[PDB]
Amino acid sequence: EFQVLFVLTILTLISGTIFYSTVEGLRPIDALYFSVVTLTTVGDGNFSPQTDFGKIFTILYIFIGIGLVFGFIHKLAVNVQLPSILSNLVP
Amino acid sequence: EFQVLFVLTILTLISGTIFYSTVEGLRPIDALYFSVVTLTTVGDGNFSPQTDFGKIFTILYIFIGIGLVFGFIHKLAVNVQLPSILSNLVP
Amino acid sequence: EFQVLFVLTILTLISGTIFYSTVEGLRPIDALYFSVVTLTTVGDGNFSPQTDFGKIFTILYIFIGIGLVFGFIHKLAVNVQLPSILSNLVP
Amino acid sequence: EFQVLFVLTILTLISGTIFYSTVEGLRPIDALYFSVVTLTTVGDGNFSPQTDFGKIFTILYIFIGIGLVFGFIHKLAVNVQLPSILSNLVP
Ligand code: NA
Ligand code: NA
Ligand code: NA
Ligand code: NA
Ligand code: NA
Ligand code: NA
Repeated sequence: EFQVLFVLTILTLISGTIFYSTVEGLRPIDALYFSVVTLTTVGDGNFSPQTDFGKIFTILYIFIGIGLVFGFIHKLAVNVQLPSILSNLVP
Repeated sequence: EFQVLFVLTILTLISGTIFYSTVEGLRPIDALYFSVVTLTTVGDGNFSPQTDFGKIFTILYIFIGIGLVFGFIHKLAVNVQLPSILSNLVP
Repeated sequence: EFQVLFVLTILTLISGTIFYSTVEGLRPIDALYFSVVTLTTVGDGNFSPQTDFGKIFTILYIFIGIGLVFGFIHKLAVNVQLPSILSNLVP
Repeated sequence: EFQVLFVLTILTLISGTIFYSTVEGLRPIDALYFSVVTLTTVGDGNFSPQTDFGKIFTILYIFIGIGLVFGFIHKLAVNVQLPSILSNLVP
């Protein structure tokens, strides 16, 4: 259940990082940052894709990735955080 | 169910793209990018509407579009992704 | 139900617009834009509060406003949009 | 219930503020602003981490903090706002 969504999102973040460092010429660490702030809908205030290929990629990358990247956070906050921090409140 | 929300959001993204390329003078591919990052609440870190008409349009475009654009992602992640990737885990 | 949340969010957006045009020196139409992109979590890619008073105001303005501003969109998309566009699909 | 999530998020915002003022060289009030706009997914349109350590920290800080920071807003809008403003509508 939780170990499946953990890999589905890693494959999704590794896909983004490979695309932006290649088409947009960004350093790998930067392309993983832009990819993460997008699927989480935080967004980057300094960089926006400057190629026609990047603009179209980001649009389709949002509608596909936000469903699962946000689907893992829901499982990562209710499977691991809730019970662990909850079962912690027993003195 | 899912084929209805697919067209409701396309009509909503085509509406945005036509407005920003005309009032703000943006190239069409850019206006579709700004329109997508808004309804998904990602946001663009380089461009903000520079006309009084664009500022008011974006405000009303957010409160109307975010309800359905996010209503399709919910259906696109539970109707197509969940069962397909789930039914995939059968060896 | 829906007419109550409609005024709760207007009072919340009118509060933001009055604060940023005064403390940050923004034109009123700009302060209403920055206030809307914040409570909806879209965010503005050109302006960030440049006064210590504005930085603290925005933080507390997010945790209080996002609960209701997003609580109206939920009602505005299920009370008015769902049944209207749904009852529309009857030929 | 609500007093537990109130401290879990303060510890989470105090963690962010200490990291960005130190690694990125930001003034404390600025690091608390960047930390708040991130966990709420608003995002800052002027600053993005400029060190390799900051870029990696922000990525892991998003996936851990957004689950609880958004889990408190849900409780802060349904435990305190709903009944208070609702019980207010009795003349
Ligand atoms: Na969001
Ligand atoms: Na954002
Ligand atoms: Na943003
Ligand atoms: Na700039
Ligand atoms: Na957002
Ligand atoms: Na900028």
